[PDB]
Amino acid sequence: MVIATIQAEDHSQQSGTQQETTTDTGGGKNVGYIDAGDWLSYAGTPVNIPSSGSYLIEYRVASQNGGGSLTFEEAGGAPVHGTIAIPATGGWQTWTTIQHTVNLSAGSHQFGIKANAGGWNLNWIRINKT
Ligand SMILES: [Ca+2]
Ligand SMILES: [Ca+2]
Repeated sequence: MVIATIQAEDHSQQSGTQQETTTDTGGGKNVGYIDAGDWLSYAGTPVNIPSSGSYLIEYRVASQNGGGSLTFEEAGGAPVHGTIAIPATGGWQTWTTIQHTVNLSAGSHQFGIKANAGGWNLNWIRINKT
């Protein structure tokens, strides 16, 4: 089942981005103005991983032109858990959920996201058991 849902805007620190209203299901806000080098820290909300192993990480994303990518990691940069390409979705508020698997150690994690290439918006992230 679901370990955590983290709204992207609920970061404890960030660099290079700005919040904006989203018209995705549920409304609220998304993170926008994402470019290479920009990042989001969720260190203020540690997430508990119950056992070491494979977890599915989902990202709710929108992208006009595609070309984006991110790195999912611990806040601060290391260890890195995984990377994912962000596809074109049709528009800045046309939303889809993408996913990948990563290995995570058991215990408390402070997650972060680094943008390797921009061109996308982020509504929320979800961590799931496999
Ligand atoms: Ca930016
Ligand atoms: Ca959101």
